[PDB]
Formats: sequence, C-alpha cells, structure tokens
Amino acid sequence: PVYMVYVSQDRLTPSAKHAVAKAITDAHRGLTGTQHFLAQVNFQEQPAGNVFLGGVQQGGDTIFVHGLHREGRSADLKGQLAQRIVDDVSVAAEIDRKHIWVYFGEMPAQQMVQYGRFLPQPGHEGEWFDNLSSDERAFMETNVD
Amino acid sequence: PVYMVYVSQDRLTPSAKHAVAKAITDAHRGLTGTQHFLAQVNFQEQPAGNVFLGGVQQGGDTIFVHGLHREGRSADLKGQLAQRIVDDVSVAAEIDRKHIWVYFGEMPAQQMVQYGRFLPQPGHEGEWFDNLSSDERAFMETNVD
Amino acid sequence: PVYMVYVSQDRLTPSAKHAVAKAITDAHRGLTGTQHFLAQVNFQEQPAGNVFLGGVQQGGDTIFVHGLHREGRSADLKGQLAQRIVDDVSVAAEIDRKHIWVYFGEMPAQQMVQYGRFLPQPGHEGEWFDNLSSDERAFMETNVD
Repeated sequence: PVYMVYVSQDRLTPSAKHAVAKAITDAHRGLTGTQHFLAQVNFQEQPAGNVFLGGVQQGGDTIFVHGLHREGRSADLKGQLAQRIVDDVSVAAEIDRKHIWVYFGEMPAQQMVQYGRFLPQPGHEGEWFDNLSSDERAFMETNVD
Repeated sequence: PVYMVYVSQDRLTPSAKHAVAKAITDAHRGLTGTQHFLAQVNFQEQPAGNVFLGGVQQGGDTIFVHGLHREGRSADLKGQLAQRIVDDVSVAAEIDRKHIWVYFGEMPAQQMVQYGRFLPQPGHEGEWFDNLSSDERAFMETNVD
Repeated sequence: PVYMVYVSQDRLTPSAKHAVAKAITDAHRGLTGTQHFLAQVNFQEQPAGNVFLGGVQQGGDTIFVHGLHREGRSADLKGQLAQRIVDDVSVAAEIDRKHIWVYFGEMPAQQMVQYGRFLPQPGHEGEWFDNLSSDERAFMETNVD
C-alpha cells in the first residue's frame, strides 16, 4: 500500500516519523500478510496553519492518513486496519486519537505498480515475490525494519 | 470530507486561505447538511513552477481541489457541489474560474475515520454526533466558523 | 488527468521536471487521445527522508505517481499506460525503475472539473472542446508543448 501522512512541519522529529512509519507498516503487515517492504509511508509536511476544520484554522496537532490499497479485502478487515492505525499512530506520535483522521481508497491491483512491477491480487504475495528476479528480491529485502 | 487544496506558495495570504476554507466548508454544509466541524480543508503549498499543463510550466495561479467524500450521494448533488466550489473559491481566492480544477473521489463510510471515530452513512450525522461521548462532542463543537 | 508526482526536494532540476512532465503528458495523450492541455502534472516535493519503505527511511531517489483519471477505460489500456509511465519517467528522471511506483484512481467524469468546466466522457473530447467558448478555447491552447 501507500500511506500518505499529512502532518504539520516539525510536529514529528526524525525519530517520531520513524516510529509512526514502523507502526503503520507493522499494522498493515500484521492484519493483511503483505510483506513489510511492500508498504510505503510518505510524510507530507506543511506549515502549521494550513489545516482548517469547520473553517477554523488549526495548530500543529492534526494528522490525516490517506491509505491507498488494492481492492479485494472485506470491510471488516479494513475497519480493523483503520482502527489499529488510529491506536498505534496515537501511541507512536504521542497524539490524542481525536486528532487523527484516516481514509482508505482502493483501486484494482492491475493498475498499481511498486518497484516498477505490477502488483498481485491481495493474498498472493508469496507467489509474485517468488517469480521476481534475484536482483529485485534482494533489493526489496533491504526495505525491512 | 477532506478537501486537499493544492496551491502555489504565497499565492494565498492567511486571510485568503481562511476565506477559501470557509467557501468550501459552507458549500459542503449547505448542500449535504453535514456539520461544519466534519469538513476538513487541508492546504498543500508548493513552489510556483511545480504545476504543468500539457507540458507547459505554470505560474502561481493554479488551484487543484481533491475532495474525498463518503459514497451515497447522487451524481446531481455532486455536480452542484463541484460547481459551487468552483464559483465560491473563485471569489474567495480572487482567481479566474479557468484556473480551478476540482476532483471528487468517494469511499465507503465504513473505512473513513474522523476525530478517531468511524463516519456514519450520509444523512443522520445528527444521530451519530449525539451518540459520541461528552468530551468528543465538546472537542468537535469548537471547530465552527 | 491530474498526475500527482511525489519526489524529494532537489532530486529534479527545473529541466528534469519539464522532462518528467513531458514524458507523462506524451504518454497519456499517446494512448487515450486526450489532448495535451487536458493533462496536469503536479509536483509535490518534500525533504529527503520523508519516505519509508517497510519502515526503512529512504534517500532522495524515490518517485510515486498518483494518477487521477476519469472512469471508462479498459484495464488493458490502463496497464499499457502505467507501464509506459514507468519506462518514460525512468528515462526522463535518470532513475532506475525499481524506484518508481504508480497508482491509478478513477472517478466518474461528471464529478471532475477542469478549467472551470465539467469533463466529457473519455472518448467524447473533441466535440466538448468545440462547444466551449472561444475565450475558454483560447486559454486552453496556450498550454501545449
């Protein structure tokens, strides 16, 4: 998946960003079975005061997670995954759950590309990984924490 | 909803940002009945010259609005809401409507989280809010302009 | 289309951005017939270190293209389109294709606004263009490269 994480400038130190990224990745690995190295977390920092709720300008405390996944998982699984991201980003970012927004969008795996390769259907990541060239496997395997 | 609003750096003052967020938020409230505080406007600023149209580098005058909504509304209501966003942002930003792009994407409300909670289906936002806890209501209620 | 292109600050010079924007725009025009001026490429720079793969912090050499299209094209075409964006951005940015990720999302055309107007269905674009006012047609032509 690709998790776009919209935060304020300097709300997360390099260490907190790392912890939030592990937490999102670990929740996704644990609830779906997708390998660590297939999950991207992309932080988008903007100056504080660029978020408005109900038209009221906010401080640096909001977090919006926009998760981009492939189709095929149940609504039950996606709800569990959304809820664990709320809980685990709360802890990792030391941020109250009330400050956290999370949206999941889905598209066919047939129009999703990671590492220059088309993605398999969810559940089939063992295959697909095994049918990748040695260089590609080794290169993906560096992205495990 | 979350409205991602992509604009050039310094093209909007704090006050014009404030006006554009209000124009979008009031458009959403007015046409959907959703409470002001459920609508997020998130400004994404980038240096001028980062937008290209047909391969031609642009100035600072482009606005792209990516609106993320719950499924369940009619195509007619979504058209009126996109047109109202074009018109009222044009006035609040003092930018010609020919510079404005608006895209609406939808997701099932079961995979959408705001203020740490899952959204209800479009309509009965009222019985949903009333059933949040006292402190969640008090926190949400402060974000109304 | 809007192609959101997420890169690290300073990985692409002004000329490289033009090349990447041209490669994406020529590929979209190439396979769908949608005229040049109807394709936005929108670069979102962030400092290096804001991207994590499998929880591991990345250097400055990653690219994520989020392409936002209208509905109505076939899976086969969308597949060719994404493959061509991978190859042509690899060349244009001088980056190995293992570093490239591309997701396509789609929306109904009736909830997609460009140049202040609603889009037509994915094959009815010349006639849409003719029915515009000459003023709107003129503003549109100045954006072809």
